[PDB]
Amino acid sequence: AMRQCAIYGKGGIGKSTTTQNLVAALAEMGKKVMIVGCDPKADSTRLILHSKAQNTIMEMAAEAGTVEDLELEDVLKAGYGGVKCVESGGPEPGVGCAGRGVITAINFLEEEGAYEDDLDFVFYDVLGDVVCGGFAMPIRENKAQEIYIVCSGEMMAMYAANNISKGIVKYANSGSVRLGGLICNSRNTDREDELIIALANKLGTQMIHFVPRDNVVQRAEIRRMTVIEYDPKAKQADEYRALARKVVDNKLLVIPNPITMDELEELLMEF
Amino acid sequence: AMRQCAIYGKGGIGKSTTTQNLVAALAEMGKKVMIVGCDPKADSTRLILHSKAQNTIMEMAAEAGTVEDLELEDVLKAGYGGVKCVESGGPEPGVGCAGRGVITAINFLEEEGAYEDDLDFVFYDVLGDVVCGGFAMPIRENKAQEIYIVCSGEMMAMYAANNISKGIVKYANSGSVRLGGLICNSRNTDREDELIIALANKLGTQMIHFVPRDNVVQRAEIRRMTVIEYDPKAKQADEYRALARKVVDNKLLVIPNPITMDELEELLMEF
Ligand SMILES: Nc1ncnc2c1ncn2[C@@H]1O[C@H](COP(=O)(O)OP(=O)(O)O)[C@@H](O)[C@H]1O
Ligand SMILES: Nc1ncnc2c1ncn2[C@@H]1O[C@H](COP(=O)(O)OP(=O)(O)O)[C@@H](O)[C@H]1O
Ligand SMILES: [Mg+2]
Ligand SMILES: [Mg+2]
Repeated sequence: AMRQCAIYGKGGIGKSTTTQNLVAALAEMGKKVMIVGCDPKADSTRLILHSKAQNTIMEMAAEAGTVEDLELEDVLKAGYGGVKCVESGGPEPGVGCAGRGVITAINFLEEEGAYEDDLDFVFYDVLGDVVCGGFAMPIRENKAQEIYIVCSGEMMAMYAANNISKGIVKYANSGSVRLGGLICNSRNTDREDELIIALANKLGTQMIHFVPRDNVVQRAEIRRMTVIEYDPKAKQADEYRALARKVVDNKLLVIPNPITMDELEELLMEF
Repeated sequence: AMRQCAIYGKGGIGKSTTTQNLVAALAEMGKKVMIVGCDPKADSTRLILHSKAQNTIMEMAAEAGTVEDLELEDVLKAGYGGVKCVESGGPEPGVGCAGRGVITAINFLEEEGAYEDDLDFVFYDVLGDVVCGGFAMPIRENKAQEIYIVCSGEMMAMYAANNISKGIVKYANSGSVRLGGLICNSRNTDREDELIIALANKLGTQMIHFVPRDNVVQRAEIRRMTVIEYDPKAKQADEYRALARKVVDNKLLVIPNPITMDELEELLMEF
């Protein structure tokens, strides 16, 4: 068995920082994990690899001729805790569908046998400002079984969570893609945890963890590390360990019930 | 003559608040303006119309049969200062290209003669987290002659500015789409103005205005108004008037010079 999780959310909300720190905590626990970057920014694996970023499947396929000239062992790279890392890439801005590289990457990984029985988790880090093209592919094509949405008390972040939830509903008749929870990545506003708990309740899910805003994140990332590796004693390291434990133990996976714009505004009004 | 401007930027950065307040200041000055919403959130005209949002061209076309059954005078709605407003709409999440409604809307407006000689400005409010499909159409198809990018000291906002700039470069051999400037929408961090001035200089443009963070914006928008209408005496109203004056007077329109990720990180490091 292997659990396939996808982290969605609006741009800049904290998907890649949260995913890489969660995954480092899983590896610290002894789990075997692969991260698949599905955001054109292509920096979803840099903190595991200690790297600038990672060269993408689209880039490597072009340098090699075709994607068939690539071998899995030349594309997947291991970093902290043995976590295996790959980046999809995407076309340059203004040409082609920004999500086209996700389709190529996921099909390549499936065909080349990357989903070996010994992996415990796969995490996809997916752009969520639009739910279409290759960014909808993990949902449409049944790859992202458990979706976790990173969000905050920001209206745009909550709207994005509702939009992703609508995409999950639209494919509910095929496959098994479900909403696993919301992750609140704090803006250091109070009642913010209560706000995201309320939103999760209205959608029919739960807020799995509240991640505090902590400057140790920046100090770690300047050095191309997760907090888990940079300062294993940090309070924020323990926050990521708690998030990872709760993902492991989570049993609530639902077809969410998206809300109206009036419900979303009323939530912000109240809190 | 009529100037065609497009406001791009990452989600939640302030495009719609900045555009509607800028446009209200233009109308207060006596200009005739149309706003074309090109973001699926479809709330780009609500502060001019005093409305919840606006029903979209895609929605109205479906209720009416075809887009040809729609008349311009039934779709365009006037609000504060006579500003004319239209929303593109888009398909539901998980179906079709999130930008498909922009193509339908802009072609409809062109064919129906919405670009009447007496308009002074058209502003497109465009999602900028991906530059593809209908969101690239204003650049690819020469509709958005002057692009202004709303951004902030946030790394993701600056990355989005660089991505949009790359899209402008890619179509530089056809049409006349150019970068007009950056608009800094403050996160209330200091040296932030100097940071965005530096980024503009590296791209070859200018930072046209620094918009402060001011709670009067929220108090206005709770009442579905621009600050210009809600409190014409407010300091923030004068900030939007200054931005509008500088857009009117702006003569610098360039093919930008996108920067590397190393240059972008060095900028953040320094400031
Ligand atoms: N809990 C946190 N505390 C402090 N900084 C954070 C936190 N989460 C994210 N950040 C910072 O926010 C910025 C954006 O996060 P990132 O994970 O890259 O967003 P995304 O992948 O959603 O675009 C990064 O500079 C990151 O270091
Ligand atoms: N200068 C500002 N001061 C205070 N709040 C602002 C300012 N600019 C934007 N906001 C708030 O930020 C939120 C997002 O702005 P919006 O224009 O809707 O973003 P976008 O259209 O880019 O998604 C809105 O609640 C808006 O009221
Ligand atoms: Mg990311
Ligand atoms: Mg908007």
